[PDB]
Amino acid sequence: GTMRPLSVQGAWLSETRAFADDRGEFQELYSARSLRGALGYDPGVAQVNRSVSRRGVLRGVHFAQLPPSQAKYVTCLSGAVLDVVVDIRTGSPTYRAWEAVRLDDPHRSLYVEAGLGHSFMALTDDAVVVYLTSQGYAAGREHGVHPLDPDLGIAWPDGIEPVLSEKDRQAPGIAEMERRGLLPDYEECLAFRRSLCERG
Amino acid sequence: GTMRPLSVQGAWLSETRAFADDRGEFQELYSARSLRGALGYDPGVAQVNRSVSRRGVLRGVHFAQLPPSQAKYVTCLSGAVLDVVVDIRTGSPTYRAWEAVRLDDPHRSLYVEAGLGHSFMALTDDAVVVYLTSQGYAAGREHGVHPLDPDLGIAWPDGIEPVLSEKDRQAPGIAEMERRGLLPDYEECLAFRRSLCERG
Ligand SMILES: [Ca+2]
Ligand SMILES: [Ca+2]
Repeated sequence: GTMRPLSVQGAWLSETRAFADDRGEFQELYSARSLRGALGYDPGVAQVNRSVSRRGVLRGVHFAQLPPSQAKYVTCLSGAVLDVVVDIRTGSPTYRAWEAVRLDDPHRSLYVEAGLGHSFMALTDDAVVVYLTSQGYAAGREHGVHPLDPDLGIAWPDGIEPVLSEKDRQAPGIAEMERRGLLPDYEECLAFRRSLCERG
Repeated sequence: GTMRPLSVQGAWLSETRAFADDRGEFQELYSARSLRGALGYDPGVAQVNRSVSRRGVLRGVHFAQLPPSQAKYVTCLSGAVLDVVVDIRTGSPTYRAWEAVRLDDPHRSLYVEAGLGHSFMALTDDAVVVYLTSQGYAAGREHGVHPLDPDLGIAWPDGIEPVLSEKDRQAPGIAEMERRGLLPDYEECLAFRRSLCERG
């Protein structure tokens, strides 16, 4: 199994191996040892969440306030979603950049470190996503940026009408969140990553 | 969400809540905070494994050598399995007892602490089980007892022919493992549980 960086620093793609035989398959979907080798730290699992989404449901762009924010390891267990990581970190060389990854097989997982924005859209009806998070979900620490903001310009799938929740529909754009001081700061994100590597 | 003990000390049933709306559902499938409240410790997640099994495939009865053995939080994400926890602990008041739980919905999960034996049979073709484990899988520390041993007398489902791997077919019975000193000791299991509660 491999874990390699994506184009936004802090996002990683994990490709995991299937051992198959006549009885079915075994897969190591998540390995703390593999993550510590790639990242320098074990993110820990405080919560595992599962979300079932109707086709075209767009969940995002969400992030937890830093610190400690939430790091996420995301896998689509059935069906397919288009996952988009967004660099919401002010002062980042790639601030406002995004990258889309198709998660359409259980052997591909996305790791998003603390301080990045995460989103996905369900490409199939009732797509199931599981995600491990380093910190428990807390509504009070949870923030959102509108996923269709033209200031981000995410290329959501052609031909699928997005379905947003009330909360995601009324979410501010990135430029509003920026000037209100509600986005993470890139140097604070880097220092947090270094702190995790030093724990002990 | 609730987490309550089963009939074998060390096995627990977790029932988790679904928040459903027109867009799908959100579920908190695993909560370290909930586990620490029930158990006195956070087991930690070293690995998440996923197994797909043909109908009638019987995986088990498996256990990792104590210590540190492996604690397992098991959920059937799709289809149905019959999970059987076995009290393999010599000196236990319930040594050789077992309990079957039908895992046929993603909102029910079984927690098996370090030192118990775990098994399941797939009731549907291609049933998918995910499980979180406190320690990484290591073949050298992994042991097995034959799941059809009449000395355990597990009531596997009526009308389904069991399909075992070569390794599970050639697995010894519980009485052989006992006299060869390959089963966990109940007082060692209890002392290990107390050690986890004292860590810090
Ligand atoms: Ca697929
Ligand atoms: Ca069901």
